[PDB]
Amino acid sequence: ELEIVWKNIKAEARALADCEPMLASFYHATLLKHENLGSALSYMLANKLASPIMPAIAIREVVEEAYAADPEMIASAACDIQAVRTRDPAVDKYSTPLLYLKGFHALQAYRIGHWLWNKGRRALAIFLQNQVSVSFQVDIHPAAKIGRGIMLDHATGIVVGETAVIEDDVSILQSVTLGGTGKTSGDRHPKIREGVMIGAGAKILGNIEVGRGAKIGAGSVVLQPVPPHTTAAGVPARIV
Amino acid sequence: ELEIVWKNIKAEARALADCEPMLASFYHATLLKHENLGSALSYMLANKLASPIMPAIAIREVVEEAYAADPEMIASAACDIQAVRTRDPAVDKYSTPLLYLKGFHALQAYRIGHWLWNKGRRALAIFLQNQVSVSFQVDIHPAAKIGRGIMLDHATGIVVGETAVIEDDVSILQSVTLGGTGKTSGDRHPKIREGVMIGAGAKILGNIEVGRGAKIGAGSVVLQPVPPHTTAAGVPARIV
Amino acid sequence: ELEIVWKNIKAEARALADCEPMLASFYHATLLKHENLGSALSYMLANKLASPIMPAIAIREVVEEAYAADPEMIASAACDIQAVRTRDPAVDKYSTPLLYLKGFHALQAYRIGHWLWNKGRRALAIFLQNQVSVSFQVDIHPAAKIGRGIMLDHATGIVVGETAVIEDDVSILQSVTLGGTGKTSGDRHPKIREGVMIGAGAKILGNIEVGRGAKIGAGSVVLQPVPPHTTAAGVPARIV
Amino acid sequence: PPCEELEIVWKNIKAEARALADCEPMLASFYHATLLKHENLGSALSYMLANKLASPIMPAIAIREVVEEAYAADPEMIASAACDIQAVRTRDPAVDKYSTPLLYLKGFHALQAYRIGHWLWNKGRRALAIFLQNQVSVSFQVDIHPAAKIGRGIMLDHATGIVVGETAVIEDDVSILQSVTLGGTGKTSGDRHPKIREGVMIGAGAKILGNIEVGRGAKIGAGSVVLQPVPPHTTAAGVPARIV
Amino acid sequence: PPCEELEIVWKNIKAEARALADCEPMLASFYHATLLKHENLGSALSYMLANKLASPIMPAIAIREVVEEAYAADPEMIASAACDIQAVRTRDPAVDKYSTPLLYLKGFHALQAYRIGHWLWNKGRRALAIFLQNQVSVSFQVDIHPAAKIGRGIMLDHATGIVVGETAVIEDDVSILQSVTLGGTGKTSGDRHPKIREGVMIGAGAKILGNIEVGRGAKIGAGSVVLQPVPPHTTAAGVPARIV
Amino acid sequence: PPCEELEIVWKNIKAEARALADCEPMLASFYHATLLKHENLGSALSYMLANKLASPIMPAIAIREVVEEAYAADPEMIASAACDIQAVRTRDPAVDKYSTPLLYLKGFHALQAYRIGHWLWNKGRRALAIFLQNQVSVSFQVDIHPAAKIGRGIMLDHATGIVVGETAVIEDDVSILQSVTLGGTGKTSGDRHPKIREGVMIGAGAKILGNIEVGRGAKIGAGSVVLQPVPPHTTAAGVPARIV
Ligand SMILES: CC(C)(COP(=O)(O)OP(=O)(O)OC[C@H]1O[C@@H](n2cnc3c(N)ncnc32)[C@H](O)[C@@H]1OP(=O)(O)O)[C@@H](O)C(=O)NCCC(=O)NCCS
Ligand SMILES: CC(C)(COP(=O)(O)OP(=O)(O)OC[C@H]1O[C@@H](n2cnc3c(N)ncnc32)[C@H](O)[C@@H]1OP(=O)(O)O)[C@@H](O)C(=O)NCCC(=O)NCCS
Ligand SMILES: CC(C)(COP(=O)(O)OP(=O)(O)OC[C@H]1O[C@@H](n2cnc3c(N)ncnc32)[C@H](O)[C@@H]1OP(=O)(O)O)[C@@H](O)C(=O)NCCC(=O)NCCS
Ligand SMILES: CC(C)(COP(=O)(O)OP(=O)(O)OC[C@H]1O[C@@H](n2cnc3c(N)ncnc32)[C@H](O)[C@@H]1OP(=O)(O)O)[C@@H](O)C(=O)NCCC(=O)NCCS
Ligand SMILES: CC(C)(COP(=O)(O)OP(=O)(O)OC[C@H]1O[C@@H](n2cnc3c(N)ncnc32)[C@H](O)[C@@H]1OP(=O)(O)O)[C@@H](O)C(=O)NCCC(=O)NCCS
Ligand SMILES: CC(C)(COP(=O)(O)OP(=O)(O)OC[C@H]1O[C@@H](n2cnc3c(N)ncnc32)[C@H](O)[C@@H]1OP(=O)(O)O)[C@@H](O)C(=O)NCCC(=O)NCCS
Repeated sequence: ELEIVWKNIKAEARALADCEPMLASFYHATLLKHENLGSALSYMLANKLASPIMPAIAIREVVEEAYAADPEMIASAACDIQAVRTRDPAVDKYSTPLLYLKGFHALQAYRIGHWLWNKGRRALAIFLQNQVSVSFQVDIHPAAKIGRGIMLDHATGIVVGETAVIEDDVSILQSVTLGGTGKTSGDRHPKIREGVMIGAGAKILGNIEVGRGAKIGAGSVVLQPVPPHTTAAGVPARIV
Repeated sequence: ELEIVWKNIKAEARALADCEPMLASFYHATLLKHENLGSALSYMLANKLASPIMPAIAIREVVEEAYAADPEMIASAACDIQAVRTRDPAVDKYSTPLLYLKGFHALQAYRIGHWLWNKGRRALAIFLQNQVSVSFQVDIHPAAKIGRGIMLDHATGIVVGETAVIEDDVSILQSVTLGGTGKTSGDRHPKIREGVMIGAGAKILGNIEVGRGAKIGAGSVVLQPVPPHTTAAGVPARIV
Repeated sequence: ELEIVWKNIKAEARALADCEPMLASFYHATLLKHENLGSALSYMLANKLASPIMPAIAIREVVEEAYAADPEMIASAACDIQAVRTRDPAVDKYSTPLLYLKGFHALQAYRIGHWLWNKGRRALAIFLQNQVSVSFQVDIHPAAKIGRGIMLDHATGIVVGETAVIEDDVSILQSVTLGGTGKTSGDRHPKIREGVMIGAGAKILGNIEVGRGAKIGAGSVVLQPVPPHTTAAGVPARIV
Repeated sequence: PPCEELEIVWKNIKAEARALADCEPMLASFYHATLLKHENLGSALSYMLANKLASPIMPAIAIREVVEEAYAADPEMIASAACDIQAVRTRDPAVDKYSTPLLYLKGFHALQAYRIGHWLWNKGRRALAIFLQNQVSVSFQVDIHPAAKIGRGIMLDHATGIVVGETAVIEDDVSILQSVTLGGTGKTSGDRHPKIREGVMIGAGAKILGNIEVGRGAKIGAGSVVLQPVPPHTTAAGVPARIV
Repeated sequence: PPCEELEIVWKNIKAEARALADCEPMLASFYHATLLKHENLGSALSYMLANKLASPIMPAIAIREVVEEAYAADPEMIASAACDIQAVRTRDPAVDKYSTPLLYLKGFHALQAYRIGHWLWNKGRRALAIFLQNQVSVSFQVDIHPAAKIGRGIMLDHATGIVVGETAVIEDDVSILQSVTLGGTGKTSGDRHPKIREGVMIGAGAKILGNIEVGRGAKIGAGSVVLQPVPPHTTAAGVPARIV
Repeated sequence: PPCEELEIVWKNIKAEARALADCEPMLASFYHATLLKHENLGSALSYMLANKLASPIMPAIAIREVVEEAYAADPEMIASAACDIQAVRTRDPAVDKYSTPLLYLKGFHALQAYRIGHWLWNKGRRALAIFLQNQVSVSFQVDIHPAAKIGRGIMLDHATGIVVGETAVIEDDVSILQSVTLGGTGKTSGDRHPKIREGVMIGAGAKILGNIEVGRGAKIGAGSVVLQPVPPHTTAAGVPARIV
């Protein structure tokens, strides 16, 4: 499931190097000279999170440290790759999210932040949170809880709050907010449940819920819970 | 029409250098020491698309190669400059889009991607597509088809799909999606027609159409076609 | 009020350095080795606005020049820090906006642009305007007029026009447009008044007004004025 | 001749590049961008100088324009470069490829950079010539005043420490090693620097001082301090140098 | 021995690092990233070489893989480095910390960079060895052909201008100063560079030319041009050098 | 005097800058940012050092604070710099503008960088002084231990290869060329480096070894190895040097 995603990635690379020599050595460094996904992702993230304050080479040690202490972060990433390839038809390659998709990079960055937050290294997770915000336009609070098989497609704009929850197999799109409402300190953010699909510009406020296999439509503002397998829409959101 | 836009640009530059000496040599390098627009644009794009993987100097050869094989990309750009200057009143100078406007830079980048896609160099057009996505927050699939006299104003957020079409003299604004809907592989993206104007946060889904001289209002979600010279609005969109 | 914000910032720093040694010398350079906020902000902005065309060290002289000729820009910034800390609960530290929040950085950048615009150095303010647009996804025209105690939370997407006005103690959020409407050259942009709160994706068009203690809801398009202490919503906006 | 070298050299570099790309994948794109995507030496050289001279003050993209202006105005600079490449290939036993100077050797780069600066100097663009001379000094540790007159088929391996003064002459086919100084006594102004004639070999650490001539085909011993003229086809060595 | 040095040195560097971090807050994160976050010298060395050899063509992250591959394949390179560090500490009176070579001294960096290039050269990855040799030349002003054979406990302070040819030998415990040339006469090909035996001290500016031997424990005077063999436990000085 | 030089020099640099900006548009903003936007030499010098010493570990913006702290604490460093500029202008026949040292010459930059490091060294901030010394070595190829005592009106053209040891003294108005070594014999510790008195001219490649004195107004021949004291107003040349 993993080793199988990787094998594919390596294959695509070999063929990609053969037909675009301007990026050959990019493909070779990022993919072809790694043994597994853990390696390629560490390399990729290090470059994506690089700054004057922390160069790639120092970030890589942190990502490797996280992946060593929680190997499942690599499995989650594999599922997030499988996801975007089947769900996005414009994506016709496993390598593509790993190489190029800022939603994917932002997502995996978040997991690093999540691991750091939970260990107690909060100061650094906040630096990383805002790094990803400026680099990739995705502002996920690392205290948030996010599962596997997730897709953030065209991700420019996404925001997700401290107490929020997203569960396996969700698909989000641009400008999607999983926000607060007004006043209620403590818990205050959505609990998006399995297999959901949120559309463009979808604001979704308060400590509510969106149950299984649902559908938020583009433009929607969602103040009221959505039951399993339903479909909400409009401003505010009401079932259709 | 072209030579006339350029002449203006050069003039503005001379006066800009004279009254802001901190940017004089910027103006001199970007504009004043070029003979024509082709040159200035190649320079400008090279810098805008620069990365560790491909520095300005290597990108410039690709843009020059494209402009040599299709000189009309330069004419399109001239019309996209004329456009933004007359349509945006905050823009009081021809040089401004060329120098500073990320919608303009993103647009011209797309044309390079479009030329590469069509020639068969898909691997590189995808790298460029996502480059522009991270650099400028505009995610235009290069297989899309876009015409001349276009304005992308304040462009932070724009997304446009593989099968989409935009035609001469359109004006788009921030957060505008020309997206898909749900399920229908093959053709699935809007055909925006001549002289249209799309407003802020305008989601527009499916393989529909928006005819001539139309008007999408800010916030609109557009599932249903709009006839020529009409005006849609709201969630969903209905004529007013 | 100021000296008190600073004292806090310095304290947080000392403790932050002690528990995250990877950023110690970052904290030390940005904060701990400054005497006051003016200094720390000059340092911070210089780094944030740095480009090949203008490195940090040359930008810092401009920011210092502005802060010398208008010391109140520092007081405004202090109030914008106090603001975000009390209003955002995820923010539990005074240092955080100064260090990390792109809405805050963008805001203070704008003030520099505003000072330059008003002095007559328009060419440079436009360079800075678009710098901030690409760096931080906030596109505030510098001719706009913005007061103190402002918060731009998760700011990815904000746009604000030439003739616009925002007054003390406002809170804006992502994707918020304070835009024009159609045709009316001269004055054409909102006058947001004291203590207002604008929500996610809130488009707000024309030379209208939003009076005191108001509330624009997420997703709202606002064509019609809002009286003091009201609350608007939906597409278009009508009181509730 | 120089113009025939233009093509024999480029031909060879291109071939080398294909084989290099196949055998070293980490550099494949480097070899492609610098060499394989170009159709002549001039285009590769401008590419290479631009990256090598790049700085925050003046980036590659901008330097390339300057370098290409100069090549258009005086394409003998490219033919000289061809001869300089040929010189390194045949004379330095450690260099077995034509590409090596062009890609790697700082002496070769400094040498071609001096050519751009000399062209600028004679066009009256002295402010820029001085900027580039000192850039070259810092980046490659070769210091050549742009008013110096230097010919072709020059080998500057391994160039670290070379200093060449304003009024020095170096003619075709000279080989200079590290730490050569072509300078003044300290006593005069105006014409005060040596005149090195052709085919001269100058050994490491040699200091040649004054407006003195070193005649064709002579050899200067490593470590020498040469204060008097050196006849043609002669070896001078010592501190100060005697004819040996 | 080398393997015991691996640990005695690292132990000391770590201690030094804690004290350095406390006393200089502007560098605290530098010391933390380079030294304190690592558990052995090898891991610190790869970190340090990667940053030092980094370029647009090949960034730190990528070089580290190469360096770590080489260390896995031949960990004696790390033990040599340990000895080289020890050498600098005990021999250069201006160096009072083990960390100083590792952090700062370009001679030490060039030396360990040559080791990576030599390993690559003997694996047949010559294109990359040449890229790195010339990188080292530009960044640190030391030029060592990767086919040279160099041992351990080598001090290259203060290394600017050192040139070492393809067929040179430098054995353990040699001390070389600035502007040393280990080169050819100009007359031969093939085996043509000096053989420096152990414990030899070579003074600044010395040129040692030809396939000649300098015997164990000898001393070469600054400024010397050595053309003839130098017996063990002997001092040679002059231009050309005589046994003094 | 030094303080009068502060103003006569700056006056001239500003004038030069206006004329340079007008005649070379590619550098106009460079000249504006470095020179025209400043009101005194100190402010320009800190600007220039900060860019020149910048690195990933420590960027311009941060170095400028350090440099400005030092200038506030001891403004004689700026007056020395003024004298050093004046020295280059009058003594190097190739330099015809006051701006040239400040903008371009690495010897001048290394020299002022040593001043910052020396100030740090005497304040007990040695970790940072060593970081900067070795930065200076790599960037400008001048190696000056920060404990060295160096005065003013010093010309270090064209500085590549200069090495100056911990216990060396160089007094006012000394002129040093490339590849000068002010070092030890190898035999002693503690006080072991030369004492160069004022107005001394040291020629290229000279090695001056031991705690020996070179007396005021003497001249050291290029290539020399000086092992014995040199009386005032005397010329020493040779390997080893004799009074000539
Ligand atoms: C709502 C959506 C998810 C499909 O849900 P569905 O369960 O198939 O619903 P249907 O398409 O059958 O639509 C049913 C009703 O809801 C309406 N509707 C559909 N999408 C809507 C939206 N975004 N907002 C408001 N109403 C909507 C339809 O017009 C129809 O109304 P009617 O019955 O009164 O005429 C889909 O329309 C959508 O919005 N997808 C978003 C994908 C996206 O974000 N794309 C961006 C491009 S990358
Ligand atoms: C719709 C728009 C394009 C103007 O169209 P128009 O053909 O002139 O329509 P009108 O202004 O006459 O408005 C007609 C009706 O539509 C409504 N309407 C206008 N804009 C609307 C919007 N964005 N959403 C929903 N309804 C809207 C009006 O309130 C009016 O309603 P009523 O007759 O029931 O009272 C304009 O209002 C708009 O939205 N422009 C967007 C520009 C933008 O994106 N600016 C961002 C700043 S950079
Ligand atoms: C509107 C808002 C500001 C609260 O205002 P309020 O004065 O407390 O109004 P209430 O919550 O009492 O809601 C009153 C009515 O307006 C409706 N309403 C609330 N928010 C709305 C929105 N964004 N759009 C449309 N209608 C909305 C409610 O459903 C209710 O309708 P009903 O009475 O017909 O059932 C709040 O709902 C909101 O939108 N906050 C935005 C915060 C944000 O942008 N968060 C992003 C996360 S960082
Ligand atoms: C001078 C040199 C070129 C040889 O020239 P040559 O004409 O072949 O001279 P010969 O070898 O016959 O030597 C002639 C005499 O000069 C002496 N001599 C040779 N080279 C000398 C030098 N560099 N300095 C001083 N004396 C030297 C010899 O000892 C001999 O003296 P003798 O007649 O008293 O025995 C060679 O010795 C040399 O200096 N090569 C420099 C190579 C170099 O700089 N670097 C390559 C390494 S990167
Ligand atoms: C050669 C050297 C190592 C000393 O070796 P030694 O065996 O102790 O020699 P001595 O000092 O006894 O000197 C012996 C003779 O050689 C001469 N001599 C010493 N060093 C010499 C040199 N470098 N060049 C020429 N002659 C030299 C002495 O004048 C003396 O001559 P004499 O017998 O006619 O009086 C030392 O002089 C030297 O050259 N050190 C180099 C240090 C250096 O390069 N740099 C450190 C600064 S970064
Ligand atoms: C030594 C020097 C400064 C001249 O000093 P001077 O007092 O004018 O000496 P003179 O020229 O009268 O020469 C005196 C004797 O010393 C010899 N001599 C001069 N310079 C010498 C040197 N560098 N090495 C060895 N011998 C030298 C002369 O051959 C002469 O010998 P003689 O009496 O047997 O004929 C000059 O020759 C010199 O070395 N200048 C260095 C310039 C430099 O390093 N670089 C500039 C280029 S970047």
